[PDB]
Amino acid sequence: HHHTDPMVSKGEELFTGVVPILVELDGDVNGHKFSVSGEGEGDATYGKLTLKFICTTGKLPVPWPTLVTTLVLCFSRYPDHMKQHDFFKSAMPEGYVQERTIFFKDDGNYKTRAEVKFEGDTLVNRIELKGIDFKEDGNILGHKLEYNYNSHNVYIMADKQKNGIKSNFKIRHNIEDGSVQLADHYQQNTPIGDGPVLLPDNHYLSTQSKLSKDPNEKRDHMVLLEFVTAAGITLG
Repeated sequence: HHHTDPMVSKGEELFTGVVPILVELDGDVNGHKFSVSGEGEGDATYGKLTLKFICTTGKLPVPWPTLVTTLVLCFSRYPDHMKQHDFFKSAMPEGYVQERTIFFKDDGNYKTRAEVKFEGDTLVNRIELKGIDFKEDGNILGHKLEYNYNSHNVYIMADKQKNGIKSNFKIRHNIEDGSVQLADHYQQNTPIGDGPVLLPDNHYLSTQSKLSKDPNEKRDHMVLLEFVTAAGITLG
């Protein structure tokens, strides 16, 4: 809405109210090719995303929880006193590229590249995923992960040379036997457009995700409720 900085006002304008989301992923893990399509809606005022994903090629060859971070940080709630640090909305509507390498400890790695931008009124996240060096009997290709997701906090830093941001963080996936599978994430984001963006001071995003199933859905799928809030810079 009403912010003294017109660059902040421009990005906030695009995310006031509920915004529809489309997610489209094409993936290849150890030569198992698959596609995922997701639909839902984001409400940046509360940091809230509701999405349902479907594997459109049949059975997903990897566990759904390993794709949560890959399958839209512009819907994060930034407190008023931090809105000058919201890179993700400032890059819109032209969008940004989000690249990751995700290393699964003692297993394979995912490399992802995504473009996040508006098509009309719809926020689209278009992802390519390549996964290599997985063990056919490991926790990933073996489907030994529980269907759930732990809350965590992630630190965001500016990358002033790329006019973007970078982040590195660990996700712990629960294994069915009570142990944990570590997923080390390395992330960078860069704007698609040439115009100015907001480069943030160091801060973190607090994330909580709930995974569920649609009782009427026969296709392989995941229902996701995610909350993401920015924090780590104090008001006064």
